[PDB]
Amino acid sequence: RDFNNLTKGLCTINSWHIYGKDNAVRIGEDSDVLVTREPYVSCDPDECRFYALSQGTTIRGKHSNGTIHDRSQYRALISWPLSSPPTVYNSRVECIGWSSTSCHDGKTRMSICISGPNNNASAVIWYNRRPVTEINTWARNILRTQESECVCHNGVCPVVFTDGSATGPAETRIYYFKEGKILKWEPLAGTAKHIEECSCYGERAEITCTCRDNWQGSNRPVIRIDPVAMTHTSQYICSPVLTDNPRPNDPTVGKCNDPYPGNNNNGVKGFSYLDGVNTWLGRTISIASRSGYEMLKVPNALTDDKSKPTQGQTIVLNTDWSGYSGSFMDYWAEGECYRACFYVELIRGRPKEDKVWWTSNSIVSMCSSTEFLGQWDWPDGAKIEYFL
Amino acid sequence: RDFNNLTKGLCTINSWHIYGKDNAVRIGEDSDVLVTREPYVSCDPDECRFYALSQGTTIRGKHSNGTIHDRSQYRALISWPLSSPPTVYNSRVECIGWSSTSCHDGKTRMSICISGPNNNASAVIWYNRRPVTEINTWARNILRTQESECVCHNGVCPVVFTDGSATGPAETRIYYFKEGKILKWEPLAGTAKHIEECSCYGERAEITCTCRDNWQGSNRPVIRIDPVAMTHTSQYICSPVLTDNPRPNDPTVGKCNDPYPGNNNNGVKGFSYLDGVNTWLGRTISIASRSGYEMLKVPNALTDDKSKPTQGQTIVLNTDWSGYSGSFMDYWAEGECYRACFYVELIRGRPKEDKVWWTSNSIVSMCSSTEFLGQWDWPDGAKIEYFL
Amino acid sequence: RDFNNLTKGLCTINSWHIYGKDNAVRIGEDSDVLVTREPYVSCDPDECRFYALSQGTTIRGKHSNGTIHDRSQYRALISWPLSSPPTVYNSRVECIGWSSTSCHDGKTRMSICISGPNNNASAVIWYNRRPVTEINTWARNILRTQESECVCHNGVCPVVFTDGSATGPAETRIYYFKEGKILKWEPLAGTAKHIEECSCYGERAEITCTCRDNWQGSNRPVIRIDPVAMTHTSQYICSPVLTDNPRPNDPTVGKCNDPYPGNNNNGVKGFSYLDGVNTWLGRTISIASRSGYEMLKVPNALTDDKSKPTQGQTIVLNTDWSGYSGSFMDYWAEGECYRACFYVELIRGRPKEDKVWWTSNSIVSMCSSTEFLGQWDWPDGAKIEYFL
Amino acid sequence: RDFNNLTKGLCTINSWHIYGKDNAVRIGEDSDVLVTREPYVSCDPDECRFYALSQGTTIRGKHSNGTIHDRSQYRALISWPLSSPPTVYNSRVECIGWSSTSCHDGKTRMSICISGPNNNASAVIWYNRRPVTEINTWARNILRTQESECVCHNGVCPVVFTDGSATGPAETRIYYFKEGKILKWEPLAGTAKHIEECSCYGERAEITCTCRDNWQGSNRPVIRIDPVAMTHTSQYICSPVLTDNPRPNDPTVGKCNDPYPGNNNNGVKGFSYLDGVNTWLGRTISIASRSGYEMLKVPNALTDDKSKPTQGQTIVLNTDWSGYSGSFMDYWAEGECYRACFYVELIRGRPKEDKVWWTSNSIVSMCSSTEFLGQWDWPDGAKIEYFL
Ligand SMILES: *[C@@H]1O[C@H](CO)[C@@H](O[C@@H]2O[C@H](CO)[C@@H](O[C@@H]3O[C@H](CO)[C@@H](O)[C@H](O[C@H]4O[C@H](CO)[C@@H](O)[C@H](O)[C@@H]4O[C@H]4O[C@H](CO)[C@@H](O)[C@H](O)[C@@H]4O[C@H]4O[C@H](CO)[C@@H](O)[C@H](O)[C@@H]4O)[C@@H]3O)[C@H](O)[C@H]2NC(C)=O)[C@H](O)[C@H]1NC(C)=O
Ligand SMILES: *[C@@H]1O[C@H](CO)[C@@H](O[C@@H]2O[C@H](CO)[C@@H](O[C@@H]3O[C@H](CO)[C@@H](O)[C@H](O[C@H]4O[C@H](CO)[C@@H](O)[C@H](O)[C@@H]4O[C@H]4O[C@H](CO)[C@@H](O)[C@H](O)[C@@H]4O[C@H]4O[C@H](CO)[C@@H](O)[C@H](O)[C@@H]4O)[C@@H]3O)[C@H](O)[C@H]2NC(C)=O)[C@H](O)[C@H]1NC(C)=O
Ligand SMILES: *[C@@H]1O[C@H](CO)[C@@H](O[C@@H]2O[C@H](CO)[C@@H](O[C@@H]3O[C@H](CO)[C@@H](O)[C@H](O[C@H]4O[C@H](CO)[C@@H](O)[C@H](O)[C@@H]4O[C@H]4O[C@H](CO)[C@@H](O)[C@H](O)[C@@H]4O[C@H]4O[C@H](CO)[C@@H](O)[C@H](O)[C@@H]4O)[C@@H]3O)[C@H](O)[C@H]2NC(C)=O)[C@H](O)[C@H]1NC(C)=O
Ligand SMILES: *[C@@H]1O[C@H](CO)[C@@H](O[C@@H]2O[C@H](CO)[C@@H](O[C@@H]3O[C@H](CO)[C@@H](O)[C@H](O[C@H]4O[C@H](CO)[C@@H](O)[C@H](O)[C@@H]4O[C@H]4O[C@H](CO)[C@@H](O)[C@H](O)[C@@H]4O[C@H]4O[C@H](CO)[C@@H](O)[C@H](O)[C@@H]4O)[C@@H]3O)[C@H](O)[C@H]2NC(C)=O)[C@H](O)[C@H]1NC(C)=O
Ligand SMILES: CC(=O)N[C@H]1[C@H]([C@H](O)[C@H](O)CO)OC(C(=O)O)=C[C@@H]1NC(=N)N
Ligand SMILES: CC(=O)N[C@H]1[C@H]([C@H](O)[C@H](O)CO)OC(C(=O)O)=C[C@@H]1NC(=N)N
Ligand SMILES: CC(=O)N[C@H]1[C@H]([C@H](O)[C@H](O)CO)OC(C(=O)O)=C[C@@H]1NC(=N)N
Ligand SMILES: CC(=O)N[C@H]1[C@H]([C@H](O)[C@H](O)CO)OC(C(=O)O)=C[C@@H]1NC(=N)N
Ligand SMILES: *[C@@H]1O[C@H](CO)[C@@H](O)[C@H](O)[C@H]1NC(C)=O
Ligand SMILES: *[C@@H]1O[C@H](CO)[C@@H](O)[C@H](O)[C@H]1NC(C)=O
Ligand SMILES: *[C@@H]1O[C@H](CO)[C@@H](O)[C@H](O)[C@H]1NC(C)=O
Ligand SMILES: *[C@@H]1O[C@H](CO)[C@@H](O)[C@H](O)[C@H]1NC(C)=O
Ligand SMILES: *[C@@H]1O[C@H](CO)[C@@H](O)[C@H](O)[C@H]1NC(C)=O
Ligand SMILES: *[C@@H]1O[C@H](CO)[C@@H](O)[C@H](O)[C@H]1NC(C)=O
Ligand SMILES: *[C@@H]1O[C@H](CO)[C@@H](O)[C@H](O)[C@H]1NC(C)=O
Ligand SMILES: *[C@@H]1O[C@H](CO)[C@@H](O)[C@H](O)[C@H]1NC(C)=O
Ligand SMILES: [Ca+2]
Ligand SMILES: [Ca+2]
Ligand SMILES: [Ca+2]
Ligand SMILES: [Ca+2]
Repeated sequence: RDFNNLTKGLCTINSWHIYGKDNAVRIGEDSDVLVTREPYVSCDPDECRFYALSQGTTIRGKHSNGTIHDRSQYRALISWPLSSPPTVYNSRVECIGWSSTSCHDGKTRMSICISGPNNNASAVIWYNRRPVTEINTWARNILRTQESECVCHNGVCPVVFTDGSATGPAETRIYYFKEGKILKWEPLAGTAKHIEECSCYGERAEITCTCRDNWQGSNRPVIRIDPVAMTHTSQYICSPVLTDNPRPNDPTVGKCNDPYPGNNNNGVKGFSYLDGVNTWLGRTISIASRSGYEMLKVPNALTDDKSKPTQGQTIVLNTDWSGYSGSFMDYWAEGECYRACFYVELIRGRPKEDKVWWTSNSIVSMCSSTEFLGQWDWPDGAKIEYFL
Repeated sequence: RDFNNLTKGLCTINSWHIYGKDNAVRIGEDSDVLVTREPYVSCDPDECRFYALSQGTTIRGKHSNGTIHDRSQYRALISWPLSSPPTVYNSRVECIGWSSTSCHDGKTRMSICISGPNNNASAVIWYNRRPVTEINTWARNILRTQESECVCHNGVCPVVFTDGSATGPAETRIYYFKEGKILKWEPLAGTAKHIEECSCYGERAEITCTCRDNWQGSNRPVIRIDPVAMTHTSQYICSPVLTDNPRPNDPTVGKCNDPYPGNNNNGVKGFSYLDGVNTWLGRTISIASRSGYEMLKVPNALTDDKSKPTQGQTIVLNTDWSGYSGSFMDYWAEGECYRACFYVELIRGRPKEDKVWWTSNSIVSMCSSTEFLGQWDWPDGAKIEYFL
Repeated sequence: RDFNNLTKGLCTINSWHIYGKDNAVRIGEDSDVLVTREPYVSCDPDECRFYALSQGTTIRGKHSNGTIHDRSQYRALISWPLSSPPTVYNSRVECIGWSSTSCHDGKTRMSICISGPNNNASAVIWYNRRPVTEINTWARNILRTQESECVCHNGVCPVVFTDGSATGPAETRIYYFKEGKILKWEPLAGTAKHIEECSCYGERAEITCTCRDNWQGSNRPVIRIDPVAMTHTSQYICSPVLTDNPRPNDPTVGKCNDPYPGNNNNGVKGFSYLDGVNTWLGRTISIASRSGYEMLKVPNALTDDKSKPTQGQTIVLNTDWSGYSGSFMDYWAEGECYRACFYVELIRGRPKEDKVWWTSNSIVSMCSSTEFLGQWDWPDGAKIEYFL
Repeated sequence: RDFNNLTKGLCTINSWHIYGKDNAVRIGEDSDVLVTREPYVSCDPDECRFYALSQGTTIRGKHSNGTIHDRSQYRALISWPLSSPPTVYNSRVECIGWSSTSCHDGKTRMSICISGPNNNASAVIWYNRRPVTEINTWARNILRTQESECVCHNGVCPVVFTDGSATGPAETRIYYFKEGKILKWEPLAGTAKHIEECSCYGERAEITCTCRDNWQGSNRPVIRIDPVAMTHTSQYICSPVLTDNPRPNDPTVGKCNDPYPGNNNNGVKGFSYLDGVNTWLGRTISIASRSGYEMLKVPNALTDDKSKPTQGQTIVLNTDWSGYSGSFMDYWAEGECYRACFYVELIRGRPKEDKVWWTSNSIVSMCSSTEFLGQWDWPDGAKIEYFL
């Protein structure tokens, strides 16, 4: 109908309830399930779907060998029904590429896929399932984007791109699209030193993204965007509760405008909901690998450099593999407020489980509840020995 | 369009005709069929679908090993087209959980799934395919529900929940939902001592549920609900024709307000249509196991403590496995009256057929006819030896 | 919209062109294709679909063993997209049964399935995908019907049923349904001695059915129905070109009101288009088995007891297996006349190819052309050796 | 709604971006993917789909043996969702045949399939998924058509057919269809000596087709059609940049009205966009086999007999297999101009890779961009050794 506007604030998050789980690897042991990674969830006004970057082969197929690799001509952004596994027969291809983002503006959906060699990549913006705009690499070093949904307000959908070094200063740009066309783009501003894979959500006409500083920060950079004025700023989450991975152990005081040192040249896509005392951070339990997953309520984490957890919820036990995580919300649900949601990618295979030659994942997603619900852990559930 | 109202009475049931049969296990021997249990049937104004609790694996898949277990993070309520098998590719996930119920109110469908650890479970109510309300465990002992469809009248859909001991007194509540929100809830009232897995239907603005007394009764408890006043009462079916399983042999006189003794701490979900002389009871033929299935016309079974069968129909021969059974009706069919229907779960595998390591089922469903139709038996049809 | 009326006459048939072919057995050698038999084609106002009686198992599945049998609790009438194979995932179940018919009346579709033991079978009439009417066996000896589409005119859809002996006089009835309800039924009238599996079509407010006299005729009985007056009559096709199978060799003069002797207690479902000089008969090439298939133009075959072919078209070579054949037309196609069509069931497996333990089929269908098109043969295409 | 009219001109082509890729062979190694060849892409006003000629078997199925053959009764024109593989379960059959074309006129789609023996073939024209017109062979020697989409203007859709010798003069006709009926047909006019498999596109009320001279030309014939006047003419592309295969090496000067000699009795379907200086030609890199694929900007290639490349883009490396290629455009996309697109068939198996007994393909498609995007190569991606 008309363009969606971010007119509501976030609901109070007292706990998280189970939303969707596909059990892809369990089912894929004996079904035609596509090998994937970098999944996410995104909603249309009438349906919410699972999304991911396919590797162009099934798990049981011989071409699954070598799927640990990130970029190839055989990947594609695919979407499929909520909680179903990504199968060959029920998956819909959005575009061809090894990095992506996608969001509905209220009228129709925009999907962006980046493909190419490392030094000659390009993004093609699709709108209403047709290619509309193309952007060539500007720093000639792996043009990349969010790997989770973008957000729109009155037709304008900002998207964060990064091109250049992953272990040094790079060139990040914020593009403001409307109906697939570029209205404007800015270079990154603020105090963030490195930006990659931003996880965004919107409320009260403002868009907040929690990204990944791959170069030096263990605390996460944040970009706040004003989609009306088409401007932005960046900083780091102040809290000592560090959320990247790998990372040092938590200190007693954090850093607001500088990366917290400890781990270099590595990280993981993550997210957070920054809403005053209604603030929740997600993170792997392990400080060394993508293992376990928990949510921690850290009041004023964004601005308080000494803030520590007041409540928490374990999503995946530390004995189980996790991976990327990002944010999404059903902006078309009924209600007085936006219910915060998130997904966790559960990676199986290489590099950790090297008895198999593939790398894939399943998905688990939760949304917030105003009740204080009991918790359960949500592992992938596949027994790797069954694949030998 | 508008909320459905239970304005009709039941059609005269002179016999039962075949409605749907999926042959899931036969087909699943060489197809990507999901392992399930606790199935049921539910109608929307334009289509009737099969429902069940998936185990998150196919029958032929290696993860089918251990599917005898009731609760895990890999189960989900799924629905699929009438008489098709529950396949990986044609199944739609309604919600994540190991216990459920679901019903259409005329405008849209409400689905409820309960998940969690035994002592920290929670129910999340979905309406129009979006989560709306959440309820945390109140007795911290396996919060559970119907495992068959609920029923609505002018927007109000009562649902019976039980939390607490399965072998002792528990806390049963009747929740009255409207558009996924809680209007009110009551503690169980009346003479029923234990309630579990209620099978409900509605007619002339009243909802009747035939449940399971797992603790001590071999006769079934009944809950009658008034969805307008939002009140209820309970008692037991008076008839000496006992319908739980396992159970003692039929006596000459039954009990109206007390459980009929004989078997303790066990049972099976079942149902009945209580309509004066137009009363039919369903039951396993075997008094010891979930074997065989028959329908018996027992006039005034609800109030006559000496009532015995006047007519009958064998659905499944005693040499064949049966299982859960419940009620449903197409409230949107044309006609002067509601045609009574029911389904029978046909369990294959463990614990009875222990040569295989899995437990699954197929479904058979019948609806009433005013004609006196000839009978046939409807077994699962799978030869277990084919799975070794 | 409104009920369809048979207001047109048949187009001139100068030859036949290929309409649909599913190659089910070829594809089913390595795909989840259901085992079937007794297929047919039927159109809705917006789509034409393939129909058949499933055996409730795939061809490669172990339960395919024994599918030569006609009646069991595992059969169901299924429909699927034109020219696709009947797969587990794309097939829609219309009803449960081992004998059927189905037709669209312009508003919605009626499907009838008969199930039961030989001496206690029953038909349940579905309309708009809901059961509406049920009919119990009247002669207690395999209640059976058309096995191809029925035809409607202004809401009235006659259907021919037969109950009783297949090798002696039986009780045939013509039921006139409207919206799934019985308006009236008649006992068979005219000179036909035995009727089974009628293949019907309609034109200019009259319905013609070419059936099978299993008892003694090698010439086919014909039933002409007036759907307005709801009356009918029957006779045999006069032509010496015999069309049942098995059958004696063609004589020089046929029989109009008596069965032509030669073969007893056997036959095959077939059809014909009887339209004065625009008359075409279909038949197996072999007089001994269901092998080969050809169409022969035999002017005035219905009334001329000496009529012989004036033109012909080979559909399946005598070295290839054929089987049942029946008529259907797209009554909703644009145009001044109804284009005659037909399908041929291509049976593979038992009893002829006994190296395999199953029996299944694929389908080929053609429609008429006013051009004189070149001919090609259309075999099943599967190599049985590939299934050992 | 209404018939589409070719009112726009072509967008400026500065480079090509990736549009769709199905990775059919990679996925088909362990999925129910149909064996195909002769693919193409065609758009409806609301969706663009992949099309191809099925061989009626899956790649892994035993019937894939011998699929190198061109014509059989088991082929069919099938369509499926963009970038998905052609699977047994998601493919839609358009018609039965071993040669085809198809296009949407704005209101509905016309599909044409030719089937038959070499000396008695026939084309049946389908419109709105119903057969409407039939044309019998005129030269009795493999009646054949485009093997890529046709184009319409105000309801009129010209289609080029060829019947007769492939190594000598043949009879080519241009049929002008409207709603599936023949308005008129012409014999080939102009200087082209042999025409086969025309690849067409339209702009500013004119339709241009780049075909294949199988008899003697290494330069391609071109047919320009005026769909309003229903007339046409033909010539050869003047440029010395030869685009058929096999072919001699490029000369310094080409031929405008004669075939350029060098290779006899062979070729490959190809295409070009002829638009003054905005002219791009596609061709295999290899002059000997269907290997590699590149696009070359050759200003005024159609009329300048000395024109040479000014820019280029490699699509498939010469070390990778290619095959047929053709044109298509989304005439229903928003915008001021028509964005040129094309597809490349990537043949795997026989005759080049003879370790397997089958022949199939996958598809890659690109559309033009006004940006100068970086290039990447797009191979099939399957490792043949995995099929042994
Ligand atoms: C029924 O359901 C309800 C709902 O779930 C259950 O109640 C919930 O129970 C939770 C578990 O106790 C409880 O969560 C905890 O809440 C406290 C705040 O009250 C929070 O501090 C906890 O978080 C710390 O502890 C966990 C381990 O338990 C750590 O993994 C987590 O990261 C937090 O500790 C780490 O970070 C802190 C901040 O920097 C450090 O101070 C601390 O030393 C520790 O640091 C180390 O570990 C880090 C991670 O490995 C590492 O990075 C760092 O470098 C150090 O090495 C936790 O969230 C819920 O609040 C509670 N919910 C409610 C409503 O009550 C109930 O029990 C269930 N019933 C039953 C029977 O189970
Ligand atoms: C063509 O089709 C028609 C339609 O189906 C056929 O006619 C039908 O035929 C049915 C079979 O005879 C007939 O059903 C029977 O009807 C009588 C009432 O008239 C009913 O009592 C029968 O039910 C008892 O018998 C069956 C065994 O046959 C038991 O399984 C059942 O539970 C009933 O008996 C048990 O419960 C009773 C009540 O307490 C006890 O009195 C009795 O002793 C017995 O108890 C033991 O068994 C129990 C179960 O194991 C156990 O719990 C208990 O503790 C004891 O150990 C049955 O329903 C239909 O009424 C009839 N329909 C019509 C319209 O006529 C026709 O025959 C078909 N034609 C052909 C050739 O087959
Ligand atoms: C390009 O395409 C066109 C279009 O197809 C081709 O032209 C067509 O060619 C057809 C083949 O010649 C031709 O069909 C024939 O037409 C004649 C009438 O003109 C018709 O009689 C033929 O039918 C008899 O013959 C076939 C065997 O060829 C039999 O199978 C068939 O049943 C008919 O014969 C049997 O029945 C008769 C009637 O009772 C008996 O008189 C006769 O003896 C025979 O009886 C025995 O066989 C029976 C079946 O086994 C058995 O029951 C009985 O008891 C006896 O044992 C046939 O239809 C088309 O008419 C013609 N079409 C046109 C428009 O011209 C053209 O050739 C193609 N080009 C090339 C190069 O192939
Ligand atoms: C990042 O991305 C951009 C965009 O892709 C990259 O820039 C592009 O780079 C391309 C590669 O250099 C460049 O394409 C070339 O452009 C020139 C015109 O400037 C064009 O002539 C080239 O085409 C010839 O060369 C290729 C081999 O490289 C041949 O395969 C091709 O057919 C052309 O040569 C043949 O035909 C000519 C005409 O007849 C003959 O003169 C010539 O001798 C040769 O003939 C032989 O080969 C034929 C084919 O086998 C055979 O039939 C014949 O008989 C003879 O045997 C080519 O298209 C793009 O123009 C350029 N794009 C832009 C916007 O700049 C950039 O490099 C990327 N960055 C990095 C680091 O890679
Ligand atoms: C464009 C690209 O390849 N992005 C990478 C990403 C990247 O390596 C880091 O952010 C550092 O630059 O890391 C990872 C990762 O698992 O850490 C997966 C992403 N894979 C894919 N998006 N395909
Ligand atoms: C919540 C739960 O696990 N319910 C159980 C149910 C339960 O054990 C009895 O009612 C006694 O409490 O029994 C059975 C059963 O087969 O008897 C299956 C149900 N399984 C599932 N709903 N998953
Ligand atoms: C109801 C029934 O079983 N009908 C039979 C039919 C029947 O045997 C003859 O007409 C003689 O009565 O023959 C055959 C047959 O192949 O000849 C298949 C049918 N199979 C099925 N409809 N399932
Ligand atoms: C009708 C027909 O069979 N056309 C052939 C085509 C033909 O051989 C040449 O154009 C010369 O006539 O060549 C080829 C080919 O790969 O070269 C495939 C086509 N295959 C199919 N369309 N099925
Ligand atoms: C969003 O706001 C604009 C005006 O700012 C309005 O045109 C549009 O309709 C609004 N969207 C919705 C969904 O109401
Ligand atoms: C996978 O590929 C590697 C590298 O090509 C090879 O060594 C290994 O054996 C392969 N594993 C399997 C299961 O094919
Ligand atoms: C149900 O009853 C209410 C009034 O009690 C009415 O608003 C509603 O439309 C009725 N439902 C239907 C389907 O007529
Ligand atoms: C199933 O699992 C059990 C317990 O882990 C094991 O003993 C058994 O061998 C397994 N059966 C199969 C067929 O894998
Ligand atoms: C069929 O005829 C009846 C009147 O005899 C009419 O009501 C109906 O609309 C007609 N059907 C169509 C499709 O026109
Ligand atoms: C099929 O079943 C028969 C009879 O039960 C048996 O003899 C035969 O061996 C079976 N064939 C196969 C392939 O299982
Ligand atoms: C195409 O042109 C004709 C008149 O020449 C017009 O009737 C038709 O509507 C036009 N098509 C569109 C899509 O506007
Ligand atoms: C394929 O068929 C040929 C010819 O019939 C035969 O020689 C060859 O062995 C077959 N190949 C396979 C893999 O079946
Ligand atoms: Ca980092
Ligand atoms: Ca009990
Ligand atoms: Ca006969
Ligand atoms: Ca050539």
